[PDB]
Amino acid sequence: ANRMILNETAWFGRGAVGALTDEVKRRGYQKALIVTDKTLVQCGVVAKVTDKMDAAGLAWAIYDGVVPNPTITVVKEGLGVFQNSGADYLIAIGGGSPQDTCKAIGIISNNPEFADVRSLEGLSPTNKPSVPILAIPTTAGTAAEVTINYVITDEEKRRKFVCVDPHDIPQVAFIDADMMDGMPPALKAATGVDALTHAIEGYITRGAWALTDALHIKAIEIIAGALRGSVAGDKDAGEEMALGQYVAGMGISNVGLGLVHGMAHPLGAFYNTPHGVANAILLPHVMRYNADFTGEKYRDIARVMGVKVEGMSLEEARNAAVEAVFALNRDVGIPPHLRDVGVRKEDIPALAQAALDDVCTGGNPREATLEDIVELYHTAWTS
Amino acid sequence: ANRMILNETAWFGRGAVGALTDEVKRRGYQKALIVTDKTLVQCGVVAKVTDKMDAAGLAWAIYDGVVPNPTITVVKEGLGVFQNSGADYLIAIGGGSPQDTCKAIGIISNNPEFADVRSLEGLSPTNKPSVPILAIPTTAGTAAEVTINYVITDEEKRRKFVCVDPHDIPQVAFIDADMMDGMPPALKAATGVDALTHAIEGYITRGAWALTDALHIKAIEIIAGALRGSVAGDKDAGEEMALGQYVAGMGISNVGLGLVHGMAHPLGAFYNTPHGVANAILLPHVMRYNADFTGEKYRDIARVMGVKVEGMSLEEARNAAVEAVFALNRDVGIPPHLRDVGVRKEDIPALAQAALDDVCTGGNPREATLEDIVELYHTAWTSH
Ligand SMILES: NC(=O)c1ccc[n+]([C@@H]2O[C@H](COP(=O)([O-])OP(=O)(O)OC[C@H]3O[C@@H](n4cnc5c(N)ncnc54)[C@H](O)[C@@H]3O)[C@@H](O)[C@H]2O)c1
Ligand SMILES: NC(=O)c1ccc[n+]([C@@H]2O[C@H](COP(=O)([O-])OP(=O)(O)OC[C@H]3O[C@@H](n4cnc5c(N)ncnc54)[C@H](O)[C@@H]3O)[C@@H](O)[C@H]2O)c1
Ligand SMILES: [Fe+3]
Ligand SMILES: [Fe+3]
Repeated sequence: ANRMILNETAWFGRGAVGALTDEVKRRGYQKALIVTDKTLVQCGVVAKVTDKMDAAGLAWAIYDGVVPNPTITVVKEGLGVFQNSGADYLIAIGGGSPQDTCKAIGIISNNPEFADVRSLEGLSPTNKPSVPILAIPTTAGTAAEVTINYVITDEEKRRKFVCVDPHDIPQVAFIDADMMDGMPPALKAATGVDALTHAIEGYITRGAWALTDALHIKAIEIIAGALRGSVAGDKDAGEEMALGQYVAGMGISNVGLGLVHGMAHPLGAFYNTPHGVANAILLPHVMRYNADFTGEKYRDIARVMGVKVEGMSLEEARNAAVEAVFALNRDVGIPPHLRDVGVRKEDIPALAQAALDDVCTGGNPREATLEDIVELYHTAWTS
Repeated sequence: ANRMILNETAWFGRGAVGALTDEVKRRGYQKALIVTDKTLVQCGVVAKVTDKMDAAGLAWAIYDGVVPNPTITVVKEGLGVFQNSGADYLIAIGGGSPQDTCKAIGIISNNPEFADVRSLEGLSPTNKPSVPILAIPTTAGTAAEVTINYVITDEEKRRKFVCVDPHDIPQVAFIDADMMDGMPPALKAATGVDALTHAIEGYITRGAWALTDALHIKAIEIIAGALRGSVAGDKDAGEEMALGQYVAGMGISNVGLGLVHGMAHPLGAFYNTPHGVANAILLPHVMRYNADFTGEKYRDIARVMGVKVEGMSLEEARNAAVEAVFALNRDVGIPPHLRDVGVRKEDIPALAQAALDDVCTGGNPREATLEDIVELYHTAWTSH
């Protein structure tokens, strides 16, 4: 049988964070720790929430110590701030980095033997649900509000590790494009292609089945339709991206991903490469590698990305799907090669061994060898 | 903004009930009350679950008093059994009637001021979540496992009332076609067109938006593709129907339905008409009534039901969608007329007023008058 974990409650649309104070009052929670980053405080995005909480008389404290590719240090520090705050629930405001940090804090707070953080890697055998989490994404996006995953960086071991735990699922998600509009174009582009990567990898993952296929192909259609418009600053395209990125995530932790995420994680660990940029550069090269192991699915991908697939052979349609992703990457300004973003050619064997051992790689529809992953890094590294 | 309430955890596929014992152990629950009906005991469907619970050493008691179109009396009886069982959680085994009874028991147990049951109608002002519910559907189906609704019959007032409450959402749903295979063909057919009705009414409902449109149009495609095979006893078609009926429910309480459910409820209240059969007979007639107020959506319905809509006018595509539903009803043996299931012509004005006031009717894309609903009942009743 196939398991689906989803948010029991989610609010969608501009103004969705307007539902938060009523959700808190109905659940009887007394005090939030807001888990976020310094940028979202400074840009006034956190105030969009705390102004409503103040008006409603709801107490909060803040941890804004999250940094991109959050580390064991960031988690332990946040846990300390949570313990001292007296908070009884968590509000995650931000992209994947604050949402994942918030998941780690909420899990460890109710499962304190996991305070080393490393021991959470894999299918975390936690006895207790997380401290309740209300999740508010500000990127479009990681879908961290709806997955059972969180990704922590072990700086000492120079690796990203994935923690997979039904106990971390947020109680309520608020998917509000008002919270996302401040993303600079380059961040809309990067997080948008991360969302497309979730949807494409989830569509073709080894565990794919009818329900996740339906969700993923819809998310591909929405994201391919909206991303150029959103990067260009269109408000309605931004709301479409907010939905598309969430739908993309409804499959991620339920069926899995593949070698794009597998190969992106080591770049984040080695260089602190933004997750979305790493995925975007790798995506079309890994799609080419996987093409002949995906049955009819690249014809579907090409079709919903606006390719006229009628009369194409399956091999032509597969090529067309890859070219449609190359074209989207060029149009939204993703750097074309890994060498552009400071990846070192001599690190490729170490990156390739890290990618081969990454949990995401196991979902890849083609069984990757060390040599295959080395060649893929080389293909993505330079013209 | 649009709210979606869904199951936090759901298991899908043949053998999904195999996940139940590990779910109970993980949540630390001590003793189940199983809420079900006598048919499911007799046919050995309940034993498919209790044998697994017995094997895993999990304690259970049973209330098997549920009847179709469950009454206030059935809710109070089941509540008494729950109170005296020492159970700390609920397992709903059955179609909409057991799943709705189970929601009522679970809500009233943690909100004991609603023991009169009538006080739950509408947006139930409950303060506490239901006793935790693990939902196992045996029809395909009402999708009661994933909605926040439950429908109770007030025998004294001869009416069905809808209770709407986020507090009633089951914690886990187990959607297992092994639990559904034993439905008689006529019940597969009726519950299957009820599922199609949820998907079609949900697709065209006034509150429809992008996410529910995507889910509903997929559910229509799955159900239209699978229902003939499932009724005929095809194993894979049965598994497809188990998924399609669930997806068809992901909008029932999230966006709403319309006049098919609005007109079906009074038939249940007046005659004890099976919910599925009532909806199946009404569906194509109400679709015809609604057609010109549904934008492009019947072209989408016609397309996923196998109609070649290329070069069709919008009205040709609408007529083809309606014809495809009439054809499916004939093809799985739904009775053609309300007269065939004992609906009385002289009751139509009373049925029409009840339908006009039904909560479901508010979602209908065409604004229905009493006179419109009287005429629709006549169209669905007549052998002409
Ligand atoms: N299943 C999961 O939980 C999951 C899935 C995908 C990725 N991830 C993880 O998520 C992380 C990446 O998250 P991300 O891509 O959302 O970025 P992020 O959270 O790392 O943020 C990137 C930068 O964008 C800024 N930013 C975010 N929202 C902004 C806004 N609205 N306006 C202005 N600036 C804004 C942040 O302050 C930060 O400087 C990685 O660690 C990745 O591994 C986890
Ligand atoms: N959102 C909701 O909660 C929701 C949605 C739609 C309908 N409903 C309600 O659900 C009820 C109808 O439920 P239903 O259509 O599933 O039917 P049901 O539960 O009323 O059952 C109908 C008959 O089928 C039998 N049966 C069920 N499963 C069987 C199986 N596997 N094998 C053999 N016999 C089986 C039952 O014993 C009964 O005799 C109505 O009261 C309706 O209002 C509620
Ligand atoms: Fe990602
Ligand atoms: Fe129904």
